Order: sequence, then structure tokens, then C-alpha cells
Amino acid sequence: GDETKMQSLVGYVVLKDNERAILITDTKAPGKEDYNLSEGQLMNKFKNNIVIVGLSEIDNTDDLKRGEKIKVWFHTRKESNPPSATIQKYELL
Repeated sequence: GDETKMQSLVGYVVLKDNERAILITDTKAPGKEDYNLSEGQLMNKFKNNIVIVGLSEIDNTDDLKRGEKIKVWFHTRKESNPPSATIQKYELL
């Protein structure tokens, strides 16, 4: 038997509300003006480079802010486009 292996991914926080955050996962960090785009516009510009992270399981997300680069941990991705996952932990990079 071995320890529970969790998945992880890195991305930049572009939108954050009390229930979820939208992360961009392109190599380069989003440009300053990408932070005035709507969710619909982000979906178009960063197609296949977006992840939605559900924050219901995190005790406090006050420090999870737009512009932060983070690593998130989760068990599995939901069957969605963009992919989405309920995260168990995050780390500010």
C-alpha cells in the first residue's frame, strides 16, 4: 500500500469569487489587460489553456487573488471543457 497520490497543476488566477477561481495555464503570465476581459472573452482567448478550480473545500481563500501564480492539488478533473476540479490545497508561487 502507498500514500494517496494527488494531481497538481500550475496557473495564474485571472478571476476569483467565493466559489471558484479561473486559472490561465499558458507558459507566459497573462498580460495586464487580460485582467479586464470578461469570462467569455477569456474562454475565447485562452481556449484549452483554462482551468476552473472549485474552492468549496478550502477553509480560507482571502490570499487567492487575481494575478497570483499558484499550484493547486486535486484528485481528479471533471468531464468539462474547460476542465474543472475541486481543489484540496493551493500554494502561492
